[PDB]
Amino acid sequence: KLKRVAVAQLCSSADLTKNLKVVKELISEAIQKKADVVFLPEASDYLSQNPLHSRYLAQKSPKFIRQLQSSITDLVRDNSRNIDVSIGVHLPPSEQDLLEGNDRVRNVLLYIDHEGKILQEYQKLHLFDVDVPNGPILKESKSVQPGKAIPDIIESPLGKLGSAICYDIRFPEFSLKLRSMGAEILCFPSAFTIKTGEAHWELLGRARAVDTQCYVLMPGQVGMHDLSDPEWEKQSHMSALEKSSRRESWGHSMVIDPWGKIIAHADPSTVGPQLILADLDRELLQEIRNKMPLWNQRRDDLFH
Amino acid sequence: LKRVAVAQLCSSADLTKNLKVVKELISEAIQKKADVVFLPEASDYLSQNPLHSRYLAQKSPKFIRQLQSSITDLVRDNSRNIDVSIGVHLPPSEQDLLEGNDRVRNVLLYIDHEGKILQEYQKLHLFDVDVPNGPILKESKSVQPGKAIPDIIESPLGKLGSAICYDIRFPEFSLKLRSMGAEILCFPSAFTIKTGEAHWELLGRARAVDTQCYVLMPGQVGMHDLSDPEWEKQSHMSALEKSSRRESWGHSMVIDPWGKIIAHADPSTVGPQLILADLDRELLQEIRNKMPLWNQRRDDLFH
Ligand SMILES: C[As](C)(=O)[O-]
Ligand SMILES: C[As](C)(=O)[O-]
Ligand SMILES: C[As](C)(=O)[O-]
Ligand SMILES: C[As](C)(=O)[O-]
Repeated sequence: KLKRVAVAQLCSSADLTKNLKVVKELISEAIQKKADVVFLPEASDYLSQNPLHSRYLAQKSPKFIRQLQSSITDLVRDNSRNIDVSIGVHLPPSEQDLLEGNDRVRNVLLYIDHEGKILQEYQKLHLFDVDVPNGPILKESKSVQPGKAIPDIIESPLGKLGSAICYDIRFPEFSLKLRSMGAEILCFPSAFTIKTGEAHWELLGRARAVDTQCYVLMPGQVGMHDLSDPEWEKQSHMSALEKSSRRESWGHSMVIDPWGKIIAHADPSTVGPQLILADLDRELLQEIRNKMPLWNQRRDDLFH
Repeated sequence: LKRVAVAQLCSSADLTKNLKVVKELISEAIQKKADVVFLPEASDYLSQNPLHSRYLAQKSPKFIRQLQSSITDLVRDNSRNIDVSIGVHLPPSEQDLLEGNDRVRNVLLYIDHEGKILQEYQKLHLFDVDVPNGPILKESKSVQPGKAIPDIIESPLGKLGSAICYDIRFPEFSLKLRSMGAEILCFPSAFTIKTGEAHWELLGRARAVDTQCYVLMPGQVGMHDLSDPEWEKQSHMSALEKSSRRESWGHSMVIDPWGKIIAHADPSTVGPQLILADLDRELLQEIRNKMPLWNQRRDDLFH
């Protein structure tokens, strides 16, 4: 009656090859621990130094993904056991995007099944354009093009999955829509800031969980990112002065039940890659919804 | 800076005794130089059952009229203005009865320093819930749901959006109030212990962070005695059918637009208390400027 989920925490560099190794190891560990699906953070392929760097690295992501698809099938074959993978990546703009003068990268959550088949590419809807309190001005929209579609509910081994990315968590109407469409589980793969993480990360996960009566999965980037890329730095004629980076992610990856209880949480004693596991209870989810029938009580006559 | 008072109390079924407590809290709020005081849901009474509620609701109009007079009296005596936000009940109207709607109204009144009712908000989302490890409650057995989104009130503290208790759980409502211009939201409540321990703080902070508004949370607290000998005699009730015990969560608080609890009820004081907060419009504006959520919504897809 229980379904096992794995949630991964990691620290993306600008080196896709090294990031892939980490990703493959975590998927391998997830199959070992008999997780039905493994969830990895936003930007698990790479993080970049600036908007031009991002577009450069996005050109390498199709290869990363093809290699990942192969790694999944290899791992499924060798372990005699299925697993599905949800993972944040970037993708280059399409020909039509370019025709329309849009050369920004797509911030994409991939769902890949045990056969290495891509079932969904969810393009991030709400982009992180924020002045961080006691921190930098961040404008995701300079590097990333916003999505134009609400992601379909995924029939995963765990149950009905609603997909979202990072900043998406802050717009409750999105999570409300996902539940309305039939979601039982929401995910928010993220590269979340320290300053906003300390304040809101746990609050937002728990809020979305209780709002929607869904399990909430929170795969987060952690630690100080090594964004070094000597070959690109050479190509773009960058001075050592412009080379430096101190980008840092909140981590605190967790799983939350439909009542807002944290049932799994990352170990704070490491800033390296780690996996957390949780057993999801459909009976508990159904009980909670029965006892407090929020979706039978909404005022559609006034809102929406 | 503008000063708000948030009241925590414990309603009995005695409207006369409840009114005395309400008047004392409003008086105390004026002494402390609060410009508006916010009192919980059901500050006029709490009832044993649907039939008791209908009986007590008939007494509510007198309670409200006496409160209106009491507000102008306190303001005059103290030589200082205050506005009052307070949860009460109203009996069904003549038209309600003719239309077969014999249910009481759960209403949040906004009463200004002149004792004028500026708004009568009727609760939109009614508490029909099987409480985990608690009782099975069905508010809609005695209460009729509201028909309107309440207008933003230009209060002395700023733009106020109003809501009642369970309303807090439906984020679209708070989102709409912010879209209408809210700077401050209130959720006067009689909140259960089991859901309170779980969600009270979480939901308040969430709505504040969701909307970049100050959030005010006036709550009922402690064990209620809803005994009413006069009613119990009139309805010829046996002692075995009596349901006079209720418990409320309390933990009344004020929350800033960043989710920080800036005022909170003292857990050591039993019974009626008041918490004060100085609200900062510039902090609110700064938060909204730095994270421009309302310039970033996807109405093309969700609205
Ligand atoms: C990840 As692809 C290049 O098959 O859209
Ligand atoms: C917009 As990003 C997750 O590549 O910093
Ligand atoms: C239990 As009631 C309708 O007085 O809040
Ligand atoms: C049963 As009742 C809504 O009068 O507390």
